This record gives sequence, structure tokens and C-alpha cells, in this order.
Amino acid sequence: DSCMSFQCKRGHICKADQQGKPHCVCQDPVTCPPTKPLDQVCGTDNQTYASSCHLFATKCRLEGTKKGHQLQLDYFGACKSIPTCTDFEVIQFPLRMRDWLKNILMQLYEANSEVKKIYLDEKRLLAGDHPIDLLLRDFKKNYHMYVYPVHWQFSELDQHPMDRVLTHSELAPLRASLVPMEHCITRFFEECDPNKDKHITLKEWGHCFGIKEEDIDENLL
Amino acid sequence: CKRGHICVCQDPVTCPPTKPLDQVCGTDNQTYASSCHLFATKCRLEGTKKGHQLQLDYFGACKSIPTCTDFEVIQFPLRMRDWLKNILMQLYEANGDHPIDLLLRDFKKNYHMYVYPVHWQFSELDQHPMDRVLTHSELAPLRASLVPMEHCITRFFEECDPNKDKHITLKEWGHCFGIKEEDIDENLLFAS
Ligand SMILES: *[C@@H]1O[C@H](CO)[C@@H](O[C@@H]2O[C@H](CO)[C@@H](O)[C@H](O)[C@H]2NC(C)=O)[C@H](O)[C@H]1NC(C)=O
Ligand SMILES: *[C@@H]1O[C@H](CO)[C@@H](O[C@@H]2O[C@H](CO)[C@@H](O)[C@H](O)[C@H]2NC(C)=O)[C@H](O)[C@H]1NC(C)=O
Ligand SMILES: [Ca+2]
Ligand SMILES: [Ca+2]
Ligand SMILES: [Ca+2]
Ligand SMILES: [Ca+2]
Ligand SMILES: [Ca+2]
Ligand SMILES: [Ca+2]
Ligand SMILES: [Cl-]
Ligand SMILES: [Cl-]
Ligand SMILES: [Cl-]
Ligand SMILES: [Cl-]
Ligand code: NA
Repeated sequence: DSCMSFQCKRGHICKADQQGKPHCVCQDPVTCPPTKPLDQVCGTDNQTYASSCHLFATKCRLEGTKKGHQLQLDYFGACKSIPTCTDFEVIQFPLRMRDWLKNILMQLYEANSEVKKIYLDEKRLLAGDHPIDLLLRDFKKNYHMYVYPVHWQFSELDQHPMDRVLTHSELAPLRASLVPMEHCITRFFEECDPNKDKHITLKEWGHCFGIKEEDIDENLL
Repeated sequence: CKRGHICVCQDPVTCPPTKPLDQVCGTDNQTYASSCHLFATKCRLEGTKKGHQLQLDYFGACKSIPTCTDFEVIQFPLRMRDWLKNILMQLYEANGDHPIDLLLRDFKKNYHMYVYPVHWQFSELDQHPMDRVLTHSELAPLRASLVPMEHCITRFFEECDPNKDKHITLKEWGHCFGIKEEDIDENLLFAS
């Protein structure tokens, strides 16, 4: 068997020729391992695939075409309609701060349901478009607790290739992982690429996490 | 007199003046000018279905948001959520036999990372009164805090109260967070 150790790209498998010569052919989706519900994945076509094996077998069958070239794994789970991740869903605050925020919101609710002056201005941020960002603005100025984590996330992603900008393919693992963790879809190129050139610089990334320009420093990468 | 009462109904006119940012969302998915106006409205409607149901839901105007998931409600420490994120990103970059199924099944069986926090959250909420069950008034502040913090709406009494008695026991709570019965333990709750 010449197919032993003959490597093939994902969605392809090695099959011997009528002459015994090994060839990479598309994988038949029927041969994909049986699937459990949580194996499901959502493709960039907003189609749900039973598993990653099924998606790449489909992509292979579609090699050479627009839909084939476009199809990628988008995130884990079935395709869903979900809101855009916020910055703090991407890069979280310490648990102590999340308990504090939860407690003032709960306390603010109990005072208003079936104190009010204390947290009045706080109440009116929630009717705003970015309540948590504004309430946590002072925290975001701390280097060890916020600024450095924001830089470290950029440099962790800027690897394919490392060039001080992030592209779609570099952000795709982060997008895929936040759906199960946070039930939100990142939209970095709708929100953090204001010149629409499809490359996110450190300045664009920092601004999108609300870090002042004076605190953005390429030496931390 | 109760909120919205002053016992006659409160005149909406005497409600403090309202700014746009005073708006609130009622459980009817209606936007009210402020919390005062919502309960004044509730009073004018006392005695009816629409009247009895109406409660404060969350601050701000009503919006479209999905139902909260288990991992949105349970707040993890940074170190553990960072570990979980890096594992998931590694599973993506690669693309067990069913990695995501196995990862989440094992995670939800882990006591220090998940089972105990699910029990702690029940017990933090079970205070009015402390009686080993959760009612609407105990879960309503958690719901309102999760809208701004997680952009999701909890639906505890539609999904975690299968006998429809308006009380959520520890057993119902655990099952609704995907905890096996063998791992539900009243000894993990704050002492009596
Ligand atoms: C991608 O697919 C998901 C799943 O079918 C869509 O979410 C559905 O959207 C419809 C509205 O057209 C709603 O009635 C359903 O409740 C949604 N289902 C879920 C599970 O969220 C989503 O809208 C699709 N997005 C696009 C752009 O096609
Ligand atoms: C609760 O009310 C809000 C506000 O009217 C609804 O949100 C809107 O939904 C419509 C159509 O579904 C959209 O055109 C609007 O853009 C939405 N507004 C916002 C602010 O998101 C929401 O759908 C209602 N909730 C339910 C469950 O019906
Ligand atoms: Ca790069
Ligand atoms: Ca750009
Ligand atoms: Ca109780
Ligand atoms: Ca969320
Ligand atoms: Ca019950
Ligand atoms: Ca649940
Ligand atoms: Cl190949
Ligand atoms: Cl984080
Ligand atoms: Cl923490
Ligand atoms: Cl916010
Ligand atoms: Na969480």
C-alpha cells in the first residue's frame, strides 16, 4: 500500500490509482467519523456542518470555484444570530471587578423595582450605547491590568505573518473561540478598521479597546 | 404603599422629570420613560393580566438580545478563561475524536472551575428569603445586570422550571446549568 505515509491537505485523502500510484482525492463526507451535537461548526457561508470533517470535505468537492475558495470554518457551534462582541467580552476585567459591577447593577435594580441618588449617574450610563466601557474608563488606564493585556493579545495573534498588523486569517481563531465562551461574534473589520484596508494596526487595535494614543507602544510586542 | 402607589395610584404627572437616559424596559418588552412611569402604568392596570405581569426588566430602552448561555452567566477568573480561550484557538488552528464535546463535558464536571461556582451563584441569590429555592424577585436583579454585562437575557422560568411552580430548586438549577444529578450537593451552599 503506497498510500501509507502519503500526506494530503485537509478534506483530502490518499487513494491508490488503478496502477497502485497514490493520489490525494476529495474525502467522501460519508466516511467522516460519526458526530455528536457539539461537533457542529458554522462555516463562513452561514451553513451548519455536522463537523469540521464535513466542512472540509465539502470545500474540497468545491475546489476551483468562488464558493470553494470562500468556504472556511467560522466558529464552533451551529450558525446563530448573535450580537457583536464588546471589547470587554474579548479582553475581560478581573473577577473582583465583575462582581463589583454586578452588585451595583443588582443594587440599582432593587432600589428601582418593587442609593438611587448614589448611583444615579451610573443608571444613566446603562441607557447609553457603551455603559461598561465608560464606567471602567479609569481602570483601562492601568498598564498591568489593561494596557499590557491589550498589547499581549495583539502580539499573540500577529504571527501569520508577524508584521505589526492583523489580518482576517490571524483574527479567525479568536472569533471562533469567543462564540462558545461569550456567545458573541467579533466584528473587528466592521469596528476596528476605520480606513477599511483590511489590515488592523496596533493603533487601530488599541483605539478599539479604548486605549489612548499616548499609551500605545509598539515595544511591548 | 407599594411602588407605583402613593393607597391610591400614583399620578404619572408627579413622576420626576425624565431624560432619555432614564428609559427602562419592562417585562412586556415595552420601553417606559423611567422606572417611575412603568410602575405608575402598572398601577393604572392593576387587576388584569397585562397589569399583574408587568415588572422592571432592565435599564435602557428595549433591545433585541439572545437568551443567556451557561458560560455567560457563570463568571470565570481571568486565568481560567484565558486557558479556555487558548485551548479553543488551538483546536481551531489545528483545522480527542470529539474535542469540543469532550472539553465542555469535562469542564462542566470540574468542581473548582464550574460545579461549585454554579452552586455559589444559587446561594448568593437565595436571600429573600433564604429557603433553598429561587423566585422571580431573587433572579430579576441578576437578569438586569447581565443585559449590559453580557448582552443576553436570562430566561430562567421558561427553561429551568419544568414543573411551572414559579420556584427554582437547587436540582432544577443544576440541571439547567448542565450539572449531573450526582454532582448536585446542598452541602456546597452557604450554611444554615
Ligand atoms: C445565519 O443562520 C442563523 C441560523 O439559521 C440565522 O439565525 C436565524 O435567523 C432567523 C431570521 O432570519 C431567526 O428567525 C432565527 O431565530 C435565527 N436562528 C438562530 C438559531 O439564531 C441567522 O439570521 C443567519 N444569518 C444570515 C446573515 O443569514
Ligand atoms: C423588544 O423590543 C425591541 C424594540 O422594539 C425589539 O427590537 C427590535 O426588533 C425589530 C425587529 O425584530 C428591529 O427592526 C429593531 O431594530 C430592534 N430594535 C433593537 C433596539 O434591537 C425586540 O425585537 C423586541 N423583543 C422581542 C423578543 O420581540
Ligand atoms: Ca500579521
Ligand atoms: Ca486598517
Ligand atoms: Ca429564596
Ligand atoms: Ca455575551
Ligand atoms: Ca420548580
Ligand atoms: Ca442553561
Ligand atoms: Cl491534497
Ligand atoms: Cl481575557
Ligand atoms: Cl480574575
Ligand atoms: Cl459597554
Ligand atoms: Na463566563
